[PDB]
Amino acid sequence: LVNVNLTKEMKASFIDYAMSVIVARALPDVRDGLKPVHRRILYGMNELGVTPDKPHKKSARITGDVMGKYHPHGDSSIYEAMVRMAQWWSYRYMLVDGHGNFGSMDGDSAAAQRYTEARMSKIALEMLRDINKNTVDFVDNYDANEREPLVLPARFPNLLVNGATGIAVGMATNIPPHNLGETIDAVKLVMDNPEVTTKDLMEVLPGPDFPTGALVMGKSGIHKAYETGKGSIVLRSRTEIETTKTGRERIVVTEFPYMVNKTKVHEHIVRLVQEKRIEGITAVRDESNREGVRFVIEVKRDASANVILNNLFKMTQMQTNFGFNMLAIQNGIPKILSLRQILDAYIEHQKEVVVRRTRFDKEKAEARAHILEGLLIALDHIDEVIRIIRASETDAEAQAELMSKFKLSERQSQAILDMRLRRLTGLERDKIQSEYDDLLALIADLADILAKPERVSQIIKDELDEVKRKFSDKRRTELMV
Amino acid sequence: LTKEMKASFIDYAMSVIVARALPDVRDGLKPVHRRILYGMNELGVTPDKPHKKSARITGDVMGKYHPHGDSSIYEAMVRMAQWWSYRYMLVDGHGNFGSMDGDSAAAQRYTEARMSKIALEMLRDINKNTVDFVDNYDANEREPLVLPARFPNLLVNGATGIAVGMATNIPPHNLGETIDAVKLVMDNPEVTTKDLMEVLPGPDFPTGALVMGKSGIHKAYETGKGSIVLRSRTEIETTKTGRERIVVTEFPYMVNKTKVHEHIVRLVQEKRIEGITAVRDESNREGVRFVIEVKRDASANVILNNLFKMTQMQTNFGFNMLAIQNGIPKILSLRQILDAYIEHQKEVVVRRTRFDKEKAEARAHILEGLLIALDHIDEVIRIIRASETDAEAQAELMSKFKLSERQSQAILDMRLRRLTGLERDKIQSEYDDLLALIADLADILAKPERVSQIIKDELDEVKRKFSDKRRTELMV
Repeated sequence: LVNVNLTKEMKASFIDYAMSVIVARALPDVRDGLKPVHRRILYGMNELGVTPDKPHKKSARITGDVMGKYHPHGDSSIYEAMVRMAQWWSYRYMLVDGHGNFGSMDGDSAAAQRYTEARMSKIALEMLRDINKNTVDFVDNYDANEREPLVLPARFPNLLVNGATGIAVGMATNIPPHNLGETIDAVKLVMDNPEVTTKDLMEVLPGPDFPTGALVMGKSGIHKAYETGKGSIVLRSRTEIETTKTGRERIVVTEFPYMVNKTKVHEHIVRLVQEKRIEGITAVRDESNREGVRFVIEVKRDASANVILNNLFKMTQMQTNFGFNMLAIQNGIPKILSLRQILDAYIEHQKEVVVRRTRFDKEKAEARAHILEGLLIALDHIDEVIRIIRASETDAEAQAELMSKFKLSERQSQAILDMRLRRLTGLERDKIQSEYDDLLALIADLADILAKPERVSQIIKDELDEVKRKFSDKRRTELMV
Repeated sequence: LTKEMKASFIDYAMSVIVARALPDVRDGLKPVHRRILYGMNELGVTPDKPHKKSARITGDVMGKYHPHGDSSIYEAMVRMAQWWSYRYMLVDGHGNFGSMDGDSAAAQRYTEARMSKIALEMLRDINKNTVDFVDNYDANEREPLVLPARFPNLLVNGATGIAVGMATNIPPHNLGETIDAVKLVMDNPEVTTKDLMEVLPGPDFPTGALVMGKSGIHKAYETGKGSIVLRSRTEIETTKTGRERIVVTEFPYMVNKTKVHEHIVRLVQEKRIEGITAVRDESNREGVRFVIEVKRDASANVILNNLFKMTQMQTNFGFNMLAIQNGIPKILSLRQILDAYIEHQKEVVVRRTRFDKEKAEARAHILEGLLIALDHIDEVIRIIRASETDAEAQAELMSKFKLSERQSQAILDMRLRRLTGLERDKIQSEYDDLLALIADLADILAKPERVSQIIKDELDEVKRKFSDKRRTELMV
């Protein structure tokens, strides 16, 4: 069978086994927290240029395209994450704009692979634009040729606020979600104020949010989990007693906390009927739910319906003991972070992002500056260089005489030599001079941004406010003590 | 639990390593490339017909197996078209493939290829039950895990692995030198490493370099570990105005000219020797003309040693030289490649002999029935006239003479054209011919050296057909 005798290669293959199973499935990353397959989806959708501006497209074709541009990995988790980042209700924020059959929230994952027709959302335009941006190393695949980026850089801790699902690999962890607006607020307060305290930002930060809209009670678990990320908290559904025209009372729920089925709990209600461990209950009904979710339990008189609500949030699954585990990974090794340290690593990432983008733009401007330096030096002593080309013979003689007379490089001399008559009007000569000084002003501006670091902070805050303007984030949940 | 996690670790690590790391000792052929050649043989279309321009081949490949990308399968196609990287030859093709330049041929199906000349005799004897098979995951077609060989391509094309635990460098060699090594180990089970130095003067390249060391080569062929020098060719000639002109044709392996030239431009332009503005490195479609001209008041050899310190015109090329067989990796030396290929060809030839005995003795049993039929005929005819059923006729023939069911029914398969006497003598003649060939194969099976003689026969076949010299000029 095995007959493998060398324990050393067993240990080495076992370390690669463990770390590769880590790297494969979902991890608390530095910059996106995502699966690498998510990164694959995003980078393929970007570099194919499939915008939401353009119309919809059959997406299983795109799935096979990305699968063929990448490794021959299995289709299952691919199509799973394809659905998951198109599910509007599960992830708090919108990524993939599907068009087909999914199942709403009640245990029917419709998997119509033929009908896989979709687009994306407009938030990847805020997520990543690294076309020219020297940011991230690449790994090569098909006989080691074609790029794949290591990480997903951004200007945005959105995926902090999204939430994570990486549990069964080694030890368990997740990321519970918040909303974005007060996140922007507390972040900018740390930006302009690098020496703030936790609880004063808890004054800025409400509870961990949920897309359905949850009733939150208690803050001791909030105190523990904003610090150390461990503990379960209690969650209740928006549930009311309503009187009829007859005086009969009605238990009316609006939503539920996270990871709840209507139908499994409904079967559990029918159990509780036939289990004969709860009384009073008459009608278990649910209709018209697509204009708005409306599930109604209706109970006879002389029953103490609020005590029955107490019995619901004691024994039924309507009560939620929602636990946290945010056990981080920063450059491979597992860690654990406070809410400050997350944003700190975000800050220094934005530092490196804007610095490297500015240096790429710097080298753009420097190269074009050397171009226009050569142009203006050609404009200096024109007829002498006319005599030069009327005299000399070769590339070597021309470059030697131009370097002796004007101290320029070879490419500069040849770009001089590539000047035609139709770029010899004094109009375009002074337009060269004008755009030359424009780029000089841009170089000086970027050097001034290199002088002081806080301009980066200010521009980040500006475009955070732009995103919060285009993406107003009202609340949906409710916190109590 | 954790033992089952260790089992998953072991089995999945074996899956990844046997998938995309080093291939078997028995072939030296990675299973991607193995299935490329197997499906291209099972295209059936000869290289004589003009080689095709289609992704239909690779579509049947991906129907045979689902990878994590068929673009990687096309990368395997193209890397086996890299004659400048992997030696002679595995692709009869026409399309864009570039050179060792930094070339990106995005035209995937637009290239042409089909079977190659070495592949033809390289993968015969499929019709002789030589190699075992396994079923795919698709439960519809089969595939072989190993291949039959007509040379150890282990030595012909090297290895450039990846570090799943560690990568592996294996250098290429020469055709006829490998043939002479096979003949040497065949004639003597008592060879030495100096014998290997004789029949292999050194590993070679499709491009050429210089390997100055000797004991590194010695430790390479003995220990399996060591690094060598790969050096560019240097030619010092005289400019008409007095400049020590340097001509370069050879290079270290896996070294593009482009980025090396760019770093040479950088090293010039970092407050060093700047008067060498002479880099005439072009016209490389006839060969390699990598020519610089050293400036005046400067010797060429100092700049040569400085670019050797730049590790691109002289490079410490290491070797890991590992292998996979019997599910285990192995540190390599010779008499391992050698004896493995020998006993593999022994397996192939002897199993071919057994299959040919199967066909020959089946046909001999047929012609037994034929001649015993053609002995006495008309009495059989008249007793058939005393019957009305082929089952009755079969029982009649079993009463008449000793036959098989197949023999009886084949004797029933006789029209009136079968009723002559000259064809009796013809069947008897081929019957004695077939008995003589069966006795020949039995005597060959009672001969160990005859197998080696058949190996010599196929070696002389491919030696009359092809040979190659040491293009890689190596001084030590």
